[PDB]
Amino acid sequence: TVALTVPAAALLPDGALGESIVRGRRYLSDTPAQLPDFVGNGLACRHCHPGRDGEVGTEANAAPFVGVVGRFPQYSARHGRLITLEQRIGDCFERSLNGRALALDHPALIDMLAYMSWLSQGVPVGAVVAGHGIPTLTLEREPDGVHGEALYQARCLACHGADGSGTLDADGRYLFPPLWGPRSFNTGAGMNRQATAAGFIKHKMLSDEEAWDVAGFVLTHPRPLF
Ligand code: HEC
Ligand code: HEC
Repeated sequence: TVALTVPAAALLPDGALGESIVRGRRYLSDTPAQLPDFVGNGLACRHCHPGRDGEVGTEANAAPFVGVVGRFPQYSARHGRLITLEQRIGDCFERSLNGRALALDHPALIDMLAYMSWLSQGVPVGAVVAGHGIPTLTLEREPDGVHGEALYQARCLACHGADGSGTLDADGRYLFPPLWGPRSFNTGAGMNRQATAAGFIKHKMLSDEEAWDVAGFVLTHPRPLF
């Protein structure tokens, strides 16, 4: 692999590319408000692809975008063929954001691509960045939703709510995003898979057993059908 580094915002170029990158950051950070026609729930991309210092997609094991551009096109089993990064983004609009894919030449999509390309600056095409994706966590027993409920009350509820509906900020963006219900990701999202949710929770915060069980509890709840 190659190491994950984040480029310096102060070194963004003047001109069309720089402006595009800045818009791309905003689309990824503030998606429901910036792209209402395409977002069907309360989630922004940053809610599963966090970053520090206002950036999005810069954290190891939380599916960083650093280095993503050089890994596409790639095979997708759901499509049964190679897909582009633009298509992958559309899939997450449809699934994680319970919405509608942007046209493949939509200016907002291109800005998001520009931003991801900026994050990927210096990464060799084809190279894998350390910390890419969300590593799965799989245990050799069923997740215990009863244990998970107790864990949720003790470790998660204060932020994500008794009803999993999250906490809004003063500007109507989710400070703490919804984990289930009509404003959360739909059943088509990767986060709806036990081992992915467990892995995400494990790394973004728990023991392996606790992460496994609390993920199980979270995933017992209704959410929109894809
Ligand atoms: C107790 C173990 C839990 C569980 C099961 C989850 N969380 Fe959180 N969470 C918080 C914030 C600000 C985010 C957005 C991403 C970030 O900036 O770090 C999240 C994100 C999640 C997700 C993915 C998004 C979604 O809506 O599904 C999941 C599955 C998730 N969390 C589960 C904030 C908090 C907290 C405030 C300090 C606490 C405590 C937790 N989360 C605890 C948990
Ligand atoms: C949680 C419900 C998510 C939201 C909201 C978004 N994404 Fe996502 N994304 C998520 C997971 C669990 C994964 C799989 C990680 C892995 O192990 O590969 C992804 C993956 C992507 C990718 C591919 C990353 C890679 O191949 O390394 C891209 C390009 C991506 N996601 C983009 C993206 C955008 C633009 C979003 C807002 C529209 C978005 N995602 C929201 C979980 C979630």
